Amino acid sequence: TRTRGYVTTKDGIKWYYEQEGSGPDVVLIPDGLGECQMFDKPMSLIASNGFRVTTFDMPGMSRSSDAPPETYQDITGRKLAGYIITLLDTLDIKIASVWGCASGASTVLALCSDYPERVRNGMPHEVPTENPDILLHIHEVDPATISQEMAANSRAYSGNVEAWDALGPEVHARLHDNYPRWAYGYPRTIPPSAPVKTEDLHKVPIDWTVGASTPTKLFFENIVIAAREGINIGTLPGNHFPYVSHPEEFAKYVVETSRKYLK
Amino acid sequence: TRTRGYVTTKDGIKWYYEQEGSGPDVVLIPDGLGECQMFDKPMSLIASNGFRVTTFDMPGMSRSSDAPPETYQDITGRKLAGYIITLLDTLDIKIASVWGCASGASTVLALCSDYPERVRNGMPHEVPTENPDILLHIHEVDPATISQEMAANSRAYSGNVEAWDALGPEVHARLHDNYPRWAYGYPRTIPPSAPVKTEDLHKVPIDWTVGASTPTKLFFENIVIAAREGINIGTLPGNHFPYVSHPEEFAKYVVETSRKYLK
Ligand SMILES: C[C@H]1CCCC(=O)CCC/C=C/c2cc(O)cc(O)c2C(=O)O1
Ligand SMILES: C[C@H]1CCCC(=O)CCC/C=C/c2cc(O)cc(O)c2C(=O)O1
Repeated sequence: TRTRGYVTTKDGIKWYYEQEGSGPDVVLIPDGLGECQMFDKPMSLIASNGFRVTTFDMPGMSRSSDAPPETYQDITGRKLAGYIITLLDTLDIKIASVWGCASGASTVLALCSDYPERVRNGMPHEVPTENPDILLHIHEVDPATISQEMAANSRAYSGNVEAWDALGPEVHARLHDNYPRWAYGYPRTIPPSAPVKTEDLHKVPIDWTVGASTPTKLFFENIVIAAREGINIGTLPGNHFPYVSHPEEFAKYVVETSRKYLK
Repeated sequence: TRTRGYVTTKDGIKWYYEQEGSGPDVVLIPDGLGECQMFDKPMSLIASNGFRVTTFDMPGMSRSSDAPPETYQDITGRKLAGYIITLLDTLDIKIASVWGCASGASTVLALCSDYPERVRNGMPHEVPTENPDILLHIHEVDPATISQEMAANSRAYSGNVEAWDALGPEVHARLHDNYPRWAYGYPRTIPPSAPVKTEDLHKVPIDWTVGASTPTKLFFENIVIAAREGINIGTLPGNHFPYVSHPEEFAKYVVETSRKYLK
């Protein structure tokens, strides 16, 4: 029993969102591809443990594509956080345990830094601080090329190609269109704006993760930052999409981690 | 010119060792396989930069096989350090910049902890603190099976299969015999004895590394420990054998790092 619906916020974004369960709030912010169907399985699992779980397609992406161009251009964690806060307000969510990978992780940190009152606890996964070589010129090519290149890269970082493929043609068709939009608005601006400064990290509890199979160099700096700052740091099975590759393990982490901070 | 030969120390180890160059000492400790031909290329490079480089096959391994059984059983970093110290004494090496991967890294740390007076600076790479699942039962199967599995594992962790293969038939034939001996004496005892406590890490300069391409989880703890302790930590290209996969880059690292500490 999950709500699937739409809401147009004051910033003009026509959001597609989902919600399941009752209890303390948990918010699942997608990665840069902004496709919330990736959370379908773990959403129910988390919800079944006594939480109200909310997810949504990101601005300009997938079902939330009816949004103003600025909401998906020159993107930063802080920009996204603003939009999300507006969304939470309309959804009547006061405080939540928040998860997010990549740009979603950047968003989580922005939320913890600038909107601590709304965050129980934050769960960032693979915060981009330095892009790998595959993305260096992605914004410079045409859409068709972007979709071809990015569909491959994503599959390669999937952590489980079988599960990835298993998302289905509808999802993959949505992703096809998301790729160029993500490329033009995310990779150049997300990393330099990473909210990983000292003052961004200590207002609320944070449990940070990197993929177990992810090549060490990719998110190496996340590890060092966390360790030096005294922030809980660890790994999760898979790579960049633990929610897709390892839904069960992912759900257990969210539940167990969020549960620690409940009163 | 490169010198190659044997020396029998007072602990009964008939060591196979090589040296090249003149200047401050650099010691290259092998990984668990104990095969020093792996350093051949970088050794020349390092030596050409004004250092006297020394390397050797490890006790019981390859050409250093004529050694007491005790020297290749229940191995720990401290145990290896003792043997190395005896060797350095015989070779009249008073102080050196020391490199080591895996069990070699454990040895480096042991040297930094217990024999700081002989270490100018330590360069540990991928210190085992927790074995991956592939090693869980390695000590329990037939020698042929060990050799087969470890040959595969090693190639998989090589960071460059072509360069790995290109070590040559002589080297691989030696490795084949080393695998079972390594299995019985190293993986069970090396990790628990890792000299990674606070008390082991501050006596002499340390520059710690992990492979860029190595799956994050494998040596994740190395990074956290180093960061927590205020020790220089970074990556090197490749995986578990940077000296084989990326000899130029490896040589550069050793030279630059060691040069920081000369006076
Ligand atoms: C698209 C997704 C998987 C895309 C597959 C892929 O190329 C993974 C590279 C790891 C970096 C991702 C990333 C980098 C940025 O600068 C900005 C981002 O929004 C992302 C990001 O969202 O990762
Ligand atoms: C044999 C070498 C290349 C062996 C290739 C391999 O399986 C790499 C797994 C990473 C672990 C290495 C390791 C673990 C130990 O407990 C003791 C060790 O001596 C090693 C070690 O020396 O790694």
